[PDB]
Order: sequence, then structure tokens, then C-alpha cells
Amino acid sequence: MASRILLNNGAKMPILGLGTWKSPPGQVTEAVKVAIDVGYRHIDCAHVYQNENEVGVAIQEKLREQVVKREELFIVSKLWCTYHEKGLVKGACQKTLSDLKLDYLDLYLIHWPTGFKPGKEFFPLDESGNVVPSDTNILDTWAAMEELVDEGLVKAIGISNFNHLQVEMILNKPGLKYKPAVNQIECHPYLTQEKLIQYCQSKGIVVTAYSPLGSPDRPWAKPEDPSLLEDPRIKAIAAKHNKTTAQVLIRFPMQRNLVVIPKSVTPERIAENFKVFDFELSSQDMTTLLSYNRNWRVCALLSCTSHKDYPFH
Ligand SMILES: NC(=O)C1=CN([C@@H]2O[C@H](COP(=O)(O)OP(=O)(O)OC[C@H]3O[C@@H](n4cnc5c(N)ncnc54)[C@H](OP(=O)(O)O)[C@@H]3O)[C@@H](O)[C@H]2O)C=CC1
Ligand SMILES: O=C(O)COc1cc(F)ccc1C(=S)NCc1ccc(Br)cc1F
Ligand SMILES: [Cl-]
Repeated sequence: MASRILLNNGAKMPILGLGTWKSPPGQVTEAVKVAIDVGYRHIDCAHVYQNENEVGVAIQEKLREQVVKREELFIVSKLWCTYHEKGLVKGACQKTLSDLKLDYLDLYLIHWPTGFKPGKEFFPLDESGNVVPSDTNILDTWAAMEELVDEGLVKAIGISNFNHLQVEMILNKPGLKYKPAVNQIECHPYLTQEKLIQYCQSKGIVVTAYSPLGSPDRPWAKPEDPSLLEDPRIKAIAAKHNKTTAQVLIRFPMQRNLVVIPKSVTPERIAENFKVFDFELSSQDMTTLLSYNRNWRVCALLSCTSHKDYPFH
């Protein structure tokens, strides 16, 4: 496999990147250093993750060491929900750039379609526990993202967690200027997203699969929950190929023409997750992994579900 995919903005995106949600701030710097030493060239970030500063320390040291050049790196971040206001989008992007020690992002996403009342709180609630919406819609927020391309802050814009009607609403926006480059959605063998992926790929949007390992460190993990890394069906495919389960979970979206962003702070795992270019899953391996779909989401949130734009009804 070619190591990069061509986007509808003309740039090439490494198909394998490093995730950073939940990476503790005292470990994420070494994580990203090691990642780069062993060959990673794409890092996935977000402001709501609260660790962009520490990610940035690593990026910067490897650039300084001349281990890599900036052009050889592909750095992604996302606009949080309390910043769906015309007047808040740019500042939100800039805070992220500052923290990352960068002067552009390769890609910037609307993290979720729902806007919330702005303020300090990432999730503002009424006295009864409902998120307090913003009256601002996804079309007006998109217009605000387009502006960031046009300002040089970001090389590409995209969406995250948009449903088909919401992607359509974006694509049908009166006066649309830049199509989304990417829709980053949860995707793994238990939420395989074929409908939304085909809709998006048919429209030339590249899909990035998040939580490709099923996010075992998610904070609301319940013991009863399904586990990809421990799914023996998947372990078997791995053994056949003389690879790890994680290596298969990573190679899977790669062969669907997806980008994939597994998270780790463990040095040996970071090296392991990169050794995914010297083997191929067969077609049969691929269909088999697809068959595991159960419409199971890592990422959903009850306090947000009455919001007019909550994506998952
Ligand atoms: N757009 C959105 O709304 C969302 C975006 N994302 C993005 O996607 C990234 C990946 O998703 P995320 O939810 O973090 O979860 P992942 O599916 O990437 O799983 C991460 C977990 O897997 C472990 N792990 C990593 N490599 C291995 C390996 N080789 N063997 C065993 N365990 C391993 C990590 O442990 P350890 O770190 O201890 O090594 C960590 O606990 C996020 O970090 C974030 O960047 C995720 C959710 C939502
Ligand atoms: O969101 C991430 O990238 C990873 O997850 C998170 C990462 C954070 F740093 C803080 C909260 C979340 C949550 S609780 N995310 C789920 C979620 C948020 C908002 C809406 Br609308 C629906 C929803 F399902
Ligand atoms: Cl964010």
C-alpha cells in the first residue's frame, strides 16, 4: 500500500496517524517523539482533549532535531461545540495552533454538529441537566470553517460526527465554497458505518476512522461492553499474518481506503502500530471484519440528545 491518500483538497494524508484523546499530559510528549522516530507522520488532536500543549512539545523537538521536516508531517485538530458561533470559531482554531506549536493545521474538523451555549463549560446545562443549545445551525458554522482555509490557518476542513442528512445539508448548502475533505466518524468492526462511508466516499469525502481499537480507555467504559482487541475472531486473523490484533485493526480501515488514528502512549506499541505496511489482509479478511457490525458507539451523550441537531437519532 501507498503510505498516503489523496484528499479533495489535493494534499496527501498519511493513512496512519497517532490519536491523542485521553493521552495524559505527562506521557504524550514522549509518545509523539517516539512516534516520529519510528516513522509516524500524522497526529490527531482536539482542544476539548486538554493536551495539545504537550503534543506540541514533541512535534517541535523532532522538527528541531531534524528528524523530520514539517512538510513531511500531517497534523489534525477540531472545533469544540461551545464555539459554534460566528464570532468564536477563529479564536478556537488559533488556541489550538498555539498549543501545538504550529502555524497551520493540515486538517481542522467541526468536532460535532451541535452547537452549545458558549461559556467556560464545555457542556453547559439547564437546572434540569439538558445541554443548553445554541440557535446557530451547521450551515452557518460551516461558513465559519471555510473562512479558516481562506485565512491559511488550515490546509483542509472537514466534519466529524455528521450524519448523512447533515453531510447532505453541508453539500446542499446554498453557496457552499469548500466541500468537507474528511468526515471523521467512529468506525471499527462494531460500528462499520457502511451507509455513511459509501455516501461520503461517493461524494469524494475521505473518511477517517476514530476509535479503531474501540477506545478501551473511554471514561464511560462498562465491563459489559464489547472489546475489539480481545475479540478472538480478530486475534485469529492477526496470528495468520504473523501480526498483532492491533496491527490488523489498523490495517482494516487502511484497506477500505480510510485513514486511521490509533491512540497510544506506550513506546513499544507506538512502534508496533506502525509496522502495518509489510502485509495484506485478503478480501475475505476484510468482509469478515465488516460482518462484525452491531451499531455500537463509543461516542454518544445523553445530555445532548434533545438538541435539535444531535446526530444520532
Ligand atoms: N472526532 C471525534 O469525536 C473523536 C475522535 N477520536 C480520535 O481517535 C483517536 C483514537 O480513538 P480512541 O477513542 O482514543 O481509541 P483507540 O481505539 O485508538 O484506542 C486507544 C486505546 O488502545 C490502546 N492501545 C493502543 N495500541 C495498542 C496496541 N498495539 N495494543 C494494545 N492496546 C493498544 C491504548 O493504550 P495505551 O495508550 O495505554 O498504549 C488506549 O487505551 C483518539 O485518541 C482521538 O484522537 C476519538 C473519539 C472521538
Ligand atoms: O468527542 C470526542 O472527541 C471524544 O470524547 C470526548 C472528549 C472530551 F475531551 C470531552 C468529552 C467527550 C465526549 S463526552 N464526547 C462525546 C460527545 C460529545 C458531544 C456530543 Br453533541 C455528543 C457526544 F457523543
Ligand atoms: Cl475540540
